Amino acid sequence: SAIFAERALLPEGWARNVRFEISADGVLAEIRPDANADGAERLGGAVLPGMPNLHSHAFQRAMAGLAEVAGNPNDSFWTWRELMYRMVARLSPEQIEVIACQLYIEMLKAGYTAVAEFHYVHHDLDGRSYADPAELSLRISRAASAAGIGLTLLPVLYSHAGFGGQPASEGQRRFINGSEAYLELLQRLRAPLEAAGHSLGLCFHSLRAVTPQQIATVLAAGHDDLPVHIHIAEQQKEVDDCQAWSGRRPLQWLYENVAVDQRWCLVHATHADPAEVAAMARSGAVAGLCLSTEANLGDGIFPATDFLAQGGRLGIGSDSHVSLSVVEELRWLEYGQRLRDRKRNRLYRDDQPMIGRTLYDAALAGGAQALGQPIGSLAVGRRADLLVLDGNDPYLASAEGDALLNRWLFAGGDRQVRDVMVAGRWVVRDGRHAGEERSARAFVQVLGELL
Amino acid sequence: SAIFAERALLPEGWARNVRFEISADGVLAEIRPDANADGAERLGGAVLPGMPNLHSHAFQRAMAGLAEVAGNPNDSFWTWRELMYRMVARLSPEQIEVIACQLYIEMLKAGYTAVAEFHYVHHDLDGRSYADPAELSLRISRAASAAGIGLTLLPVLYSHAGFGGQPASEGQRRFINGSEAYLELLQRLRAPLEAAGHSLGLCFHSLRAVTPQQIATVLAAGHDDLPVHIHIAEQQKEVDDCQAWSGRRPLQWLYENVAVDQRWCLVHATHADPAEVAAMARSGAVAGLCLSTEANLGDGIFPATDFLAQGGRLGIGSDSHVSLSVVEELRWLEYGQRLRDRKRNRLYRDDQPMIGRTLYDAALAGGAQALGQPIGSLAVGRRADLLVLDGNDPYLASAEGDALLNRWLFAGGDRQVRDVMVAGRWVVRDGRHAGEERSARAFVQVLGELL
Ligand SMILES: N=CN[C@@H](CC(=O)O)C(=O)O
Ligand SMILES: N=CN[C@@H](CC(=O)O)C(=O)O
Ligand SMILES: [Hg+2]
Ligand SMILES: [Hg+2]
Ligand SMILES: [Hg+2]
Ligand SMILES: [Hg+2]
Ligand SMILES: [Hg+2]
Ligand SMILES: [Hg+2]
Ligand SMILES: [Zn+2]
Ligand SMILES: [Zn+2]
Repeated sequence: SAIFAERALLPEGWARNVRFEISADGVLAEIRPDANADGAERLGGAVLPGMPNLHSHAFQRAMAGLAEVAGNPNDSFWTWRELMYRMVARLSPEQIEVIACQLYIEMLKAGYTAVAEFHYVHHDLDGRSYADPAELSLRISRAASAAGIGLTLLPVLYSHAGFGGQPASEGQRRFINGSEAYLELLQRLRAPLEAAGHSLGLCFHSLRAVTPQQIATVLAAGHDDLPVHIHIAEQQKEVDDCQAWSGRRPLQWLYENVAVDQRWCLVHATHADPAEVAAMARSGAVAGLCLSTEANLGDGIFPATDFLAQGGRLGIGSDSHVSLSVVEELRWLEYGQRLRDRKRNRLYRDDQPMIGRTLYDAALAGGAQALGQPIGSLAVGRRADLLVLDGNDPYLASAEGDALLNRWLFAGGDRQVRDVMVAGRWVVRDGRHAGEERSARAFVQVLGELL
Repeated sequence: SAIFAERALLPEGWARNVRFEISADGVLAEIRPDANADGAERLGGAVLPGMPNLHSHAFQRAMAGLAEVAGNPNDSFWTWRELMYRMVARLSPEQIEVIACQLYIEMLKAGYTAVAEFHYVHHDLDGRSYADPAELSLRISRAASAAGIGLTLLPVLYSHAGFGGQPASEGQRRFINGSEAYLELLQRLRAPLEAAGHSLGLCFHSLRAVTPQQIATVLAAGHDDLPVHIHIAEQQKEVDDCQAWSGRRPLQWLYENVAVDQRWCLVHATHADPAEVAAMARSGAVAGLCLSTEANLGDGIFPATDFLAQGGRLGIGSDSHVSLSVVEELRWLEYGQRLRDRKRNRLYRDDQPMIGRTLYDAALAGGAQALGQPIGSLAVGRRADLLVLDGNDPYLASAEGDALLNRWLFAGGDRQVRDVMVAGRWVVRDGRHAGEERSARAFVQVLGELL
């Protein structure tokens, strides 16, 4: 197949009259700027690479917005987490699949073309395994396929309630595997994910949930071809407990004990001191920034300006899914730095003064790296994952190049995304998804069941 | 005419099956819950009072998002302001009217049903008065009428470049009036605004732009019934300069020298120290918080939790119009408090633990007070300004009462606003405004002329 764009953001920058040839397997096979359409499909607006979503817990969308009730004068991340635990205790395999389908459809409409599902709900209601231990992982994969979104599934190793190998709590019963069972599940998933065109990654929930011994064991188990994700340094309490148990801060500890490199996505990394920021940047690991969730949970503001200045790599994740908006995450990534510094125009490069373009370039690259997928740019030999903005929008139509990105990211919104393609397949057209009605009906029923 | 809502937010709380009778003048004549439809038009979702927007500079929407380019390593409010001055120097009366109409249509679609236009663009390109001195004020009124939005026009007294009566800069030439001309403008405006069903307020740009004698003179002129608005304490430099000229901070100074009370809207008030916060709350003045613009400009975070705890009244304004979203302003008012305190659930009342409802209640009340209009409440005698949320949305349909406000404000977005009524007239239906097409055509042409 082929498509033709009056305007498109290519790796070398904005181009005009670009004809893209797309192979039968959904890969960009030829890209010719300043070309004739030559039989290709007419696109309706500015074309951008699709945005990877590098961190998701799908089921949490079912409770999004419901935890905004003061139950204490100092409501915490930890009281939120207990409510989340109560939600997860109720979910059937069928409900998990329905929620994921709805969520991924909404992600696609926002311009997220691929997702890293940080998946820790493994077992049945009593913590006992399913007949097929991969049951819930397979539901996630089936949901991604139905929506048509790219997927890196990250089954999560979760074993403990806290540092020192503290026994798992009752509320964590559905998450729990030892190292051996986890490595089995991981190996078991390779074939079905591959058959669906999906990717896999290694994942430790956090330094609270797994022991140093388990990390060492898993990293030595021969899955060197996979990304590695972990929640780290999100909350001050984790920092304090790490110090108590190890004499180090969380990121400091990880870097001292593990060969962190480009395979790694460090989710949140919120409490990173200057030495930790520098170590992250040196290593080439990707900071997984989840701006809307971090604000919602009162985590704090990441030192993004310091990190970026030193060549840090980052991407964005919707995480608890209170927000599903590429616009919101990038806008408030920048705005948070502005509020902290009380200055404007914080996140730019030495070779790129445009804020919107800086943010988009950064999150594309980091997102692609964290997912371990051939995405994040419109280049020959990368997958045909793209967005088409509204060519009829007066702001976008009057803008050119990087100014168009500024209008969208800082003055516009989600509904400026009109059409979306993933793996060379049209999955959103005129803001609508072919499965949205069926999904909404199933989803509203599930929401009722969960009350 | 009559409308019927299965769910509606009334002054006493959520109600069911409410029949509204609206008189010919757009005033709520009868409201009764637990009623039958009886030929009244059945509405398509949850009904809320429309949200007043208490602070706007219409023309700024034309440059929204365009000032996101790093020029300096420490770009500031002041370098932004210079770019804004360059934009304003080019605007014709026709262009101003076109931008205002487009903006107001977008406000309506977002759920803003009335706007306070803090209007300081008065004169021609060379600073000379128009044949009718009120020309540009009239363009604003005409635009609000065309869009169908409620309007409190705040013509702005602007006379100086800084404290001490510093002569106006060349860049400020279009804004400038002495006290005599300003007081004449107010009188000229009374009849046409009344004829259009619009309101009027007194307005000082800031303590930088007018002198203490000018303030006293204007306040002694007998317009004792009008709202009084002022930008105050937005930036540190204003605080420092006020201290240098008066030995006080800006808010401290105002409260020491002027009888501030319930008529007043203090826009931004960002740099309010604890004594200043207390005096604001005691006075019953409305804090005009413009969250998206304050973040965009790097102003900082208002002490909203301290203010609210003391009975403070607030409303929201879109200001520079980088964002036109009731959702975004209320959401990030709360999230800003969460990021600062590193805690959740910050803005609630002793009698209302629901965060969304607290925010909505507050901004409705402060917004109505600040505009001086009989709005912000679905009660008999108040104007029929309302929005209808999407009853087909699965998140909203599965929720009830205050939980529905939480889903919308914290998990949803603008797209969930479907129908909007102002003065008993439908101005948005199923997300569409009748003037949108003509408006966008004219607006895109203006955007081209401004480049
Ligand atoms: N935002 C954090 N969420 C985490 C909580 C945790 O780290 O325990 C989670 O979903 O597992
Ligand atoms: N956000 C601030 N804007 C103000 C600037 C000022 O106070 O000089 C204004 O548009 O007049
Ligand atoms: Hg499904
Ligand atoms: Hg589905
Ligand atoms: Hg540790
Ligand atoms: Hg107009
Ligand atoms: Hg118009
Ligand atoms: Hg002063
Ligand atoms: Zn997470
Ligand atoms: Zn303003």
